[PDB]
Parts: sequence; structure tokens; C-alpha cells
Amino acid sequence: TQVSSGQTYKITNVKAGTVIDLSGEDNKSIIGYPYHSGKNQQWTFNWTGKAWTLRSASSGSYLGIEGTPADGTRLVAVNDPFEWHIWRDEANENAFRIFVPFTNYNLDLSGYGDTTPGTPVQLWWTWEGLHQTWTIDRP
Ligand SMILES: OC[C@H]1O[C@@H](O[C@H]2[C@H](O)[C@@H](O)[C@H](O)O[C@@H]2CO)[C@H](O)[C@@H](O)[C@H]1O
Repeated sequence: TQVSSGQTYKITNVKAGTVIDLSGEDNKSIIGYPYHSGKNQQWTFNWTGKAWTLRSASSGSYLGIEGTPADGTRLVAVNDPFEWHIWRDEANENAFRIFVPFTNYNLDLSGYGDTTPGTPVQLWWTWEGLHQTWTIDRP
């Protein structure tokens, strides 16, 4: 299925089954959480002409990062649009990886896809670990 600029999606970890969630505890931390159709679990995609931005349907903040890209950098809500590269996974064409542009750092559900609600979403160097792959589909 198609992913289109202007549309809003939930983003589900292939390993864990939890979704990318803007924590209701602080409205800042990005975590894995069971899907309940919350608007803090919905992300409005925009194609800027060169990359993707992801805007929280609940807060209007954007999906971004805490500090310079590194293994373990936390994803956080940020004020300004933050650009991502989004590609189909090489092994699993149904899923995606979400990269900091022009780097090898992609979104990674921490603890190797720990299913625990509240597990942080982080950056990590790209590799086959399934906790780095995500489905993108309608809420
Ligand atoms: O804790 C992450 C979790 O937060 C939920 O929001 C809670 C929040 O934790 C609580 O502090 C606030 O006072 O009540 C909210 C509703 O129970 C989110 O609903 C969930 O999606 C996660 O983000």
C-alpha cells in the first residue's frame, strides 16, 4: 500500500507489534506502545520535495532526535520539521526503514524490539535486526 504526503499513518514495529507513540507522560519522548488509536500514535507525513517529515497528529510537534546521530540517540518530539529518508526494507518489501538522511542510522525499537509499553525508540546503525523495520498503514 501507498504512503502519500499529506496522509496520516500508524507506524508498527515488525518485531514487537507496538507502535511509535509520543509519550503521554511528557509529550516529548518517543516510545513503543500498544496501539489504541490515540492521536499521539498517528503521524502526518509530508514530502518536502527531498525527504519526509512526520508531524504528530496530537501535538503538532515533529518526530526528531535528541542530539547528534549515534547508536542510542533518543527520538523525541521537536518544534521544527525534521527530515527523514524512508526506504523499503531490502529483505521484507512490506516494511520500511527510517534513516537520518545520508547516514546509516535508522530507527530502532530499543532492547532489540522490547515489547514493553514505554520502550524507547532510538537510532542505531543499520542491520538486519527486525526491530529496525516498520509497517506504515492507516490508523
Ligand atoms: O506513558 C505512556 C503512555 O501515556 C499515555 O498517556 C497517559 C499518560 O501516561 C498519563 O501520564 C496522563 O496523565 O494520562 C494519559 C492517558 O492515560 C498515552 O495514552 C499512551 O499512548 C502512552 O504514550
